[PDB]
Amino acid sequence: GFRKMAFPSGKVEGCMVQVTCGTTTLNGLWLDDTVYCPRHVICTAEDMLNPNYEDLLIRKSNHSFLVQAGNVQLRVIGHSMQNCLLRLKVDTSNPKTPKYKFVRIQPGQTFSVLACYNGSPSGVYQCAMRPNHTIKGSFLNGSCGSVGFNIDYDCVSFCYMHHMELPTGVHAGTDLEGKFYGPFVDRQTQAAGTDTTITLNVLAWLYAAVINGDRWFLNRFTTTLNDFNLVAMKYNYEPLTQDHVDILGPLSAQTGIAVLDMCAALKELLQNGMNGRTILGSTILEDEFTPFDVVRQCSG
Amino acid sequence: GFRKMAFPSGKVEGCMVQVTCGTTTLNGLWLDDTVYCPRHVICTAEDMLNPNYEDLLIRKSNHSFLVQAGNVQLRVIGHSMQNCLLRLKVDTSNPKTPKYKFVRIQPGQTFSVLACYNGSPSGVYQCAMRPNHTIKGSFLNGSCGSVGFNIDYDCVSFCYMHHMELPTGVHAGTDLEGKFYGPFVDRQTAQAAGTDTTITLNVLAWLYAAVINGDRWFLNRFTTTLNDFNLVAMKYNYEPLTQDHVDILGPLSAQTGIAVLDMCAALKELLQNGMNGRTILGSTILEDEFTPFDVVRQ
Ligand SMILES: *[C@](O)(C(=O)NCc1ccccc1)[C@H](C[C@@H]1CCNC1=O)NC(=O)[C@H](CC(C)C)NC(=O)OCc1ccccc1
Ligand SMILES: [Cl-]
Ligand SMILES: [Cl-]
Repeated sequence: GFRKMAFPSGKVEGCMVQVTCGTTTLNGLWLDDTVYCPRHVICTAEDMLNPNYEDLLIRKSNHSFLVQAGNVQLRVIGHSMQNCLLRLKVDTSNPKTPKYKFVRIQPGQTFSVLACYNGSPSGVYQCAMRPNHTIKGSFLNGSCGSVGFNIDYDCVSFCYMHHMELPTGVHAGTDLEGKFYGPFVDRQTQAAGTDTTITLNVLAWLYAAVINGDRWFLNRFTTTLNDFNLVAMKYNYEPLTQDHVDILGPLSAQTGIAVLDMCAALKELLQNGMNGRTILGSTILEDEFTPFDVVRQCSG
Repeated sequence: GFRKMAFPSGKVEGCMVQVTCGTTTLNGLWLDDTVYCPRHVICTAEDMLNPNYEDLLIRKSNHSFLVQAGNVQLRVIGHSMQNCLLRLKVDTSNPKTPKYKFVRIQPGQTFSVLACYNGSPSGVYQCAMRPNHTIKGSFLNGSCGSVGFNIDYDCVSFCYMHHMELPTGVHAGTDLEGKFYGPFVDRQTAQAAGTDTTITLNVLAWLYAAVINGDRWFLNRFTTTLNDFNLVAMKYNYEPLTQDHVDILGPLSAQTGIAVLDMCAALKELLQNGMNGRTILGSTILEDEFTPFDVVRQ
């Protein structure tokens, strides 16, 4: 059937460390001879509301930072700031460093999160970047510096590092260049925009239904992308982009259903409703399975 | 902030290997100097409808089994069969072998699945052992020999090895002693499970979760006795709750200040009146694959 499934976490487990300033410990990512972690490890409680990160970092030295892999200290030999991350140079290249890249994902894309506490991995789950640049994650005190990732063959694409929980319970963080997703800032003040449904992934869900023989919702009509997007917005669905259309290409080819023809099917569902009928066993449309997920779980 | 979470899979990934016999390739589990895998790797399509496994295995040699750890061949130096599993002895010990044990899990309990293809880990997800001894997994051709596990500290407790997809799309397999969960058999036939039931203890745990994450519209001012709850539960194909189960829910009851039987009263109401279209923790339906431990652990 269809499960939310994460990528195997071993290659990322091999990169997790803890970074401590004073009594403040969060997680870091050790790749070759660099450790990446959220810059607010250098904050005290009283700096959190409006920290002056440049001045806080001037007061630090290499020997202010305790970096550990397990209980083994990793000596810090340089430190600098890159946007909202610290880059700590260490004197040991991580022998478990996988093939990796740093990627900045788009809203709607999914990734696996390895939730870690004190450098120790606790659990792994899949989540989607919401259109408002938050994730609906599962993060407790001590989770900061946990990362999100995807795996392509042997290569780990790191896409997320965790920094904060917003008042509504959703989560915000950065890419591995330290740039936040969305408008958020790493100070202890912030509201996410109203969220919307990830149209790309609903379309993927419809394609998945068709692949599995559930196709009552197809119709004989089509739409333009503009007409679809104008309707979608009235129902709090995200507008489709050209990238979304391209990403649906494989599923469209697999089923023979043009992307804009599936858009016409979805438009009719939005305007008329499900009327009690179901799709893949549910009255509600799923929006956190990507086209990649559908193809992986339908075809392998 | 509450998701289905799997255990980190690294300690298990380091044990996964590919096993080939004849034209059949599936996964095995390499612990110390032993590789475990489904015995139907020795079957030919014809054998499959009524395989006399002892007779088919005595006709194999050590050299019939090709075991590969990545790019490296492991030489098989012996083999035995234990229920529905083969135990292949190899000439190399796995240095990545974690501390581990073999456990037979009980219906209602959860575990993580590491789905593997050609000895290569592909995905990880959480599963419950259903009351009818199936699991609702995500398994394709090539997934046989994938394993399910839990982690306690740094000890991996292996509880599942994958063998079968039933016509209904659910899945069936064995423990790591090779004994099937459920009435299933490793012959190539269409098999049906007994009727399934809902795991009441897990639904209650998940309702306590919803109350910890702020959601509590389904609560009510009423209570019930344990037996009256079980009468209604059984009518709706829910498992009855034992006093042991009530005891297990204590900490969640303490944390939230909601007595277990008060939560039972809320569930009874949900069973009899439905959700009115509302949702709990985002779900339109009552989730039953979170245990009390799973909820507390997160
Ligand atoms: C499992 O044997 C496997 O993955 N084998 C490797 C392999 C390689 C290439 C092609 C096929 C298989 C397999 C796992 C199944 C397949 C699809 N999803 C799964 O989870 N298990 C089986 O094929 C069972 C083997 C028996 C001997 C245990 N057979 C099975 O599931 O049959 C179900 C069935 C349904 C209707 C009618 C007859 C049989
Ligand atoms: Cl049969
Ligand atoms: Cl009733």
